Amino acid sequence: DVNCWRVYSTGSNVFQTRAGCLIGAEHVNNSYECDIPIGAGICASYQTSQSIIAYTMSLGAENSVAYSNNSIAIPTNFTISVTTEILPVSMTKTSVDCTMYICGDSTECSNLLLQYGSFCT
Amino acid sequence: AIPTNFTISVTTEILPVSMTKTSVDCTMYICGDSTECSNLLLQYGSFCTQLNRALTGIAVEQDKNTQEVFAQVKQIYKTPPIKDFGGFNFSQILPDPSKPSKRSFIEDLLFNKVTLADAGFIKQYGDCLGDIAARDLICAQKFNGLTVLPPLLTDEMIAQYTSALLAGTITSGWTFGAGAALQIPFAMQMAYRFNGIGVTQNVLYENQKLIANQFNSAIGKIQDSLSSALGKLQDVVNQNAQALNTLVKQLSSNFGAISSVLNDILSRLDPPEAEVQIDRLITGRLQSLQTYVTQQLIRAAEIRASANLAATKMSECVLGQSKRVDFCGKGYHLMSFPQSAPHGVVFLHVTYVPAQEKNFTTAPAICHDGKAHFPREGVFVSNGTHWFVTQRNFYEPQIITTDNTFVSGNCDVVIGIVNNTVYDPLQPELD
Amino acid sequence: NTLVKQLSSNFGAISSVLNDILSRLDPPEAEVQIDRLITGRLQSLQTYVTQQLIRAAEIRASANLAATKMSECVLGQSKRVDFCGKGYHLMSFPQSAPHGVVFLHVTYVPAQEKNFTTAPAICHDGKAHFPREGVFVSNGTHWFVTQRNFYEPQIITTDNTFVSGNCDVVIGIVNNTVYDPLQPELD
Ligand SMILES: *[C@@H]1O[C@H](CO)[C@@H](O[C@@H]2O[C@H](CO)[C@@H](O)[C@H](O)[C@H]2NC(C)=O)[C@H](O)[C@H]1NC(C)=O
Ligand SMILES: *[C@@H]1O[C@H](CO)[C@@H](O[C@@H]2O[C@H](CO)[C@@H](O)[C@H](O)[C@H]2NC(C)=O)[C@H](O)[C@H]1NC(C)=O
Ligand SMILES: *[C@@H]1O[C@H](CO)[C@@H](O[C@@H]2O[C@H](CO)[C@@H](O)[C@H](O)[C@H]2NC(C)=O)[C@H](O)[C@H]1NC(C)=O
Ligand SMILES: *[C@@H]1O[C@H](CO)[C@@H](O[C@@H]2O[C@H](CO)[C@@H](O)[C@H](O)[C@H]2NC(C)=O)[C@H](O)[C@H]1NC(C)=O
Ligand SMILES: *[C@@H]1O[C@H](CO)[C@@H](O[C@@H]2O[C@H](CO)[C@@H](O)[C@H](O)[C@H]2NC(C)=O)[C@H](O)[C@H]1NC(C)=O
Ligand SMILES: *[C@@H]1O[C@H](CO)[C@@H](O[C@@H]2O[C@H](CO)[C@@H](O)[C@H](O)[C@H]2NC(C)=O)[C@H](O)[C@H]1NC(C)=O
Ligand SMILES: *[C@@H]1O[C@H](CO)[C@@H](O[C@@H]2O[C@H](CO)[C@@H](O)[C@H](O)[C@H]2NC(C)=O)[C@H](O)[C@H]1NC(C)=O
Ligand SMILES: *[C@@H]1O[C@H](CO)[C@@H](O[C@@H]2O[C@H](CO)[C@@H](O)[C@H](O)[C@H]2NC(C)=O)[C@H](O)[C@H]1NC(C)=O
Ligand SMILES: *[C@@H]1O[C@H](CO)[C@@H](O)[C@H](O)[C@H]1NC(C)=O
Ligand SMILES: *[C@@H]1O[C@H](CO)[C@@H](O)[C@H](O)[C@H]1NC(C)=O
Ligand SMILES: *[C@@H]1O[C@H](CO)[C@@H](O)[C@H](O)[C@H]1NC(C)=O
Ligand SMILES: *[C@@H]1O[C@H](CO)[C@@H](O)[C@H](O)[C@H]1NC(C)=O
Ligand SMILES: *[C@@H]1O[C@H](CO)[C@@H](O)[C@H](O)[C@H]1NC(C)=O
Repeated sequence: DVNCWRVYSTGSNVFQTRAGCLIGAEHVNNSYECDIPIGAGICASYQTSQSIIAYTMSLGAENSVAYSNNSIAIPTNFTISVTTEILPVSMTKTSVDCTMYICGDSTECSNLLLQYGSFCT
Repeated sequence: AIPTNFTISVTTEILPVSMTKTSVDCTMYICGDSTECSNLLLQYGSFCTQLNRALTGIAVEQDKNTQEVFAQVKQIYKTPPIKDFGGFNFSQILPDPSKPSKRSFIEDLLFNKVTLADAGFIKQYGDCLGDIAARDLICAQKFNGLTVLPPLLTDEMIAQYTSALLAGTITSGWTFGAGAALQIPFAMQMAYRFNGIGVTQNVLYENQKLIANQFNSAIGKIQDSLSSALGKLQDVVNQNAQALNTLVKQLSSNFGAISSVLNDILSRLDPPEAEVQIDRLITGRLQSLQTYVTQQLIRAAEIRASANLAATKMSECVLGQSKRVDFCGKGYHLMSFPQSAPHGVVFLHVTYVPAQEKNFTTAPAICHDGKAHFPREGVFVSNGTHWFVTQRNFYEPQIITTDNTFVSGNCDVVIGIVNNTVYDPLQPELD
Repeated sequence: NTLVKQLSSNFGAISSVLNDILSRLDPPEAEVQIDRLITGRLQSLQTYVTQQLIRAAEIRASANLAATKMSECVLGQSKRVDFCGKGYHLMSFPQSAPHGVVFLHVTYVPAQEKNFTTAPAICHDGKAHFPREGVFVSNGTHWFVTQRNFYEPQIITTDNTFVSGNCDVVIGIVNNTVYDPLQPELD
């Protein structure tokens, strides 16, 4: 919530993003894949002397299709590819002894807790 | 009953994909700027850490949802300069290269129908000092530790992703979803898709102008119905806003204490007697934060199911042609186009609808010479006096020949067989 | 482990240890402190159980998805796009993992593409010929019909196309000959 001062220290490398004022990072004109998300399209990384750099994330490579009204492209060879997919199916089963947790081995606490048995059930 | 004409229909489907990301400063909400309350609250630090862990899980999940729906392909295709698509006009859904935001006309219309609670994420301290505070609801939220975090992808990046998806589908059909995009003329792709609902290619090639005109008119109807709808996307905004404002309002509860104001208690009472009242207030305000976080978790689970559905629709309706009924609109699915909406996605489903039906008498088989003839891929019909074979979804009568049927058995077993002649188109040539 | 750590909270009592309270205080004065501790620890257990319920719902959705994948990718061949990997799905093999499953999806990927000129139909004798299940392509000088996903050129014959109408309506029709593989045999 600062437009670059309500900051702890000014230092240098003060850079303004729509996510806020960023202090302590050098801004570069490249566009890499996102390492650490900052927000509003801005990402950060630790690069090469080593320093924190802040950039605008790239979405991917740009290639234009050669479209015409009488032109087709047919594959001539194929590839057989094997890929993996991971899925969770189950989690740990747990049980709680309510009196053991709340009172330990205190008899008086158990006599007091007898008023809340419905909640443990 | 066989249809004789068709209809090309475009319908819309709206899906929520993400919700607002929020963070809480626990001490700011519970104690304000009271040092004594903070020293008392140091006994409950684990609960504030636990609440923030749950909220950060929700916040990263929102970006994962948006990535899974919109960022499937990593090639940013560009639409060709020459717009020769056989008479189909996609200008209304392709990006306008003159507006600041490179958004299509329909996306611009959609974005003006959902009103966000706050535009922008930089509200400075000097901007609301004095009167403006406690009147404006956002500043009232921010003076009590309740902040809204911005999403990772901007609107412009999502518009870029949708334009890449559109260019891929209209220049390469469905090939770009399985590997490299292979270009093909748009009418030949349309003929392929007609093959996929059981209609021969010649129907498309003969009726191409009518089909293109029907598509263009339907797109115009979509446009004219939007400039006149998005309740599923407005209620998400409303729910988040209402929850944050309810948290701000719950700060006036006593919870069984003398007052709900800490400064009033701290004057007029000494520490040993002020501690019990402060303790009541602390317990109440921790309970309020806990309730907020629980309901945020349940809502995030619902949004996550919706975003999984949106990703499945993007894969199966936009990157291919789906044969499962009613998944991609009403009618036989032809193709779909995505458009980005604030916190969501809109799908334009183009489907095929059978239009004008006529009545015919029909028969399972034909008995020619003690043989039973069955259609290869059609149905036997009669106009009253004569017998033809046609295709099920469009009426195109033809003469029954041997290159048109197949024989199996005699005529003594099939229940409703009829007597007719089969041409056999070789006898004239042999003579 | 968070449940174990939350046992050191006072919840507004003199101490978080029951034995410390029970010595130094008589039952009527120890009861109010014990009551504070009891309320706090019941709240902790309640929070744990609620978050366990929400997590179990998410795992249940994941397991339903895994069962659907097992049915449609391993016990059959799926035609829905991207459900069983990237590419045209051929088959899948399951492997068990601790608390989960791993799927090995074998798919088919088109590899090396070549450019051709194409046409919707062929005009032979005032008739329009369309491919039965292929596409018409040209290497530049000659015209063949092939299949869409693999390049295997063939001569256009009548047992290979089908006729519909004349040549006056189709937008991009071209002129070529259709073999008709019966005339040589009749002669
Ligand atoms: C930070 O403040 C600067 C200075 O006021 C803002 O820059 C202005 O933004 C408005 C918004 O459209 C423009 O009309 C002005 O021309 C800009 N002026 C200058 C000198 O740049 C800026 O918008 C603020 N930062 C953020 C992220 O909102
Ligand atoms: C089709 O692709 C395969 C590989 O995917 C080609 O086989 C390779 O051919 C090169 C030389 O041509 C060899 O050095 C490799 O060892 C071969 N690989 C394998 C796995 O055998 C094949 O030649 C291609 N066919 C055509 C017609 O292009
Ligand atoms: C099939 O349906 C289309 C409309 O869905 C018909 O085209 C219309 O024909 C009427 C007169 O016959 C014209 O007034 C309309 O302007 C036409 N609409 C369009 C979009 O061109 C077509 O005639 C029908 N064909 C048959 C054989 O019934
Ligand atoms: C495709 O559709 C667009 C929009 O429907 C057409 O552009 C309009 O054309 C009319 C004239 O018929 C003009 O009065 C409008 O102002 C145009 N609108 C825009 C936004 O340009 C366009 O002519 C259609 N055909 C082609 C080939 O683009
Ligand atoms: C059913 O279809 C038959 C075959 O097309 C129709 O007979 C044709 O009628 C037209 C119009 O009189 C003639 O020009 C053709 O020569 C006829 N063909 C034959 C083979 O006779 C017949 O009219 C139709 N019957 C009904 C009741 O509509
Ligand atoms: C279809 O044709 C067959 C024979 O071509 C007919 O079967 C004969 O019908 C006559 C008179 O109905 C009987 O006397 C014969 O005994 C039948 N069986 C033979 C000749 O094997 C059959 O009835 C015809 N179906 C009709 C007219 O609906
Ligand atoms: C297109 O294909 C035709 C038909 O295969 C090619 O013509 C053949 O060329 C080979 C090599 O010279 C000859 O052995 C055949 O006898 C030719 N067949 C005919 C029917 O002429 C032609 O070379 C190809 N054109 C291009 C530009 O690649
Ligand atoms: C395909 O063949 C048809 C006839 O076989 C051509 O149509 C004739 O073309 C000539 C010269 O272009 C005209 O003078 C005739 O009037 C056309 N119509 C007839 C004879 O009915 C057609 O042009 C050919 N297509 C080509 C060469 O691309
Ligand atoms: C980045 O680009 C801007 C404008 O294009 C330029 O003024 C600036 O110097 C560039 N920075 C670097 C490090 O090249
Ligand atoms: C088909 O015949 C039935 C029988 O009366 C009639 O009710 C129906 O309207 C007919 N359908 C058409 C399209 O003529
Ligand atoms: C249809 O019903 C009629 C009686 O209404 C009967 O004579 C005829 O055999 C039936 N046809 C079939 C195929 O069952
Ligand atoms: C097909 O032709 C276009 C037109 O220039 C070209 O850019 C593209 O590389 C060609 N594809 C192949 C596989 O040669
Ligand atoms: C393809 O475009 C050319 C002009 O570039 C045009 O002459 C030709 O008729 C078009 N073909 C079809 C099938 O529309």
